[PDB]
Amino acid sequence: HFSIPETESRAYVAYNIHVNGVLHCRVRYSQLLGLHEQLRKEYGANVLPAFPPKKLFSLTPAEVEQRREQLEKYMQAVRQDPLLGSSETFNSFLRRAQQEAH
Ligand code: NA
Repeated sequence: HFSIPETESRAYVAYNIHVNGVLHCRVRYSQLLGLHEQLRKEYGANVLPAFPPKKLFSLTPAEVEQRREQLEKYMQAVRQDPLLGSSETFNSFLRRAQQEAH
């Protein structure tokens, strides 16, 4: 359902969310972090899946790539959650970001 195949550049890294194998929306780590925090507020740190850590230096390809897997797993985990998957803040976030992909 949710997947993260490719990435991008320029200065920052972006993540191409594919819904059912087609492009869906493009987002950066800070945006997902923002999202995760809107969720932790309102639902509590319990219940929420684990979110990939901040970094203090720019990202090695291996890192970018690893952070890709972990954001991938995270989005799926939230979408699968009865409580989270149907949340307003999650779904509105999806809508806005999709509408954002030019
Ligand atoms: Na960022």
